[PDB]
Amino acid sequence: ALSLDQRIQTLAYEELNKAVEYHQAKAGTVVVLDARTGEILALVNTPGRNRAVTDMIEPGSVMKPFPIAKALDSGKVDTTDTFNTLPYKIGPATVQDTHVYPTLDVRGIMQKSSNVGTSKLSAMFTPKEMYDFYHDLGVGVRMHSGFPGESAGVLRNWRKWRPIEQATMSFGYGLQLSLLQLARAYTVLTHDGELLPVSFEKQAVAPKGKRVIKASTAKKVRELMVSVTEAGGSGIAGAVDGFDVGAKTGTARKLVNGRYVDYKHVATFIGFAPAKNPRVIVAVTIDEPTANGYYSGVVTGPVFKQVMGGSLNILGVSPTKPLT
Repeated sequence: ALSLDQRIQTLAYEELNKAVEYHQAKAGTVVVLDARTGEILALVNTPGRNRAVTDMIEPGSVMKPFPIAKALDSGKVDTTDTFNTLPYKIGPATVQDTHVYPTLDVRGIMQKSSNVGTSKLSAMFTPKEMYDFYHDLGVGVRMHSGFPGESAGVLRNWRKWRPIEQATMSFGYGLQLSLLQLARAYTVLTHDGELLPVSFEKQAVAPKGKRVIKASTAKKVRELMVSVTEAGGSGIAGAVDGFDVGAKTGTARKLVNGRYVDYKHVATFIGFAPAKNPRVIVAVTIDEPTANGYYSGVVTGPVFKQVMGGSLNILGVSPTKPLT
């Protein structure tokens, strides 16, 4: 009566182990969720504790879809609105992008995973509004998944923030989530704006979602996220032949390791497919890759690609375009 699919579990295990070996990494995790039920289809970690649930990270770029979603959901901005995306200062701190563009529209802000653009979208909202939104996504909240040692992550009280904290949170630093929490948050995008509960038991009753954004917003955001896995986006290494995939990739930071402090870079890739009508969310982390790549997409993209493609094949979902 587990919801896990042995074929997907085996696939995830094999692909994770391949990447951890190739990149000479310290650890890794893969989570596969049913995109419309929140059931866990696979959950694998390298040997030791259940890092998917026990270990929180500052997620980095994989958090960026959420402020964009909030901004669109509010009606304050449109996907065609253009922002100045030059580096800027908040007191002595600088917010800047990997690759600098003078302006981007909201589509471009998603496509390029712009720190500046994402932070300016967040900046249209008060600290309380942003906090309440992250809380509604489950940040800092117990999932009660049935696993012991389940991290709640960290969402600092907005009443204590600074303008720089709100900005960094929008691009995934200064809040913390486990990989399972991150996969769960993506159900807002896949399940037409409603956050699903997570479970490893086969469901008997349809889960009740909690509305966070409009279904129309979720649909638009999924469309925007496809650009991340096409030429010009950071997540091209995770593209899946025969499908459109909405995803994000980035370098996360791990500040806690079990019951001890840590400081490690973590390569991350999270996405869903088919993008228009998603069946699966696949989330991958690889801790401290030391070989054949540091850049997050190169390290975790291939795992995501193989696990997503394999999962869709296992579940019988037909490609939506011819294979290349």
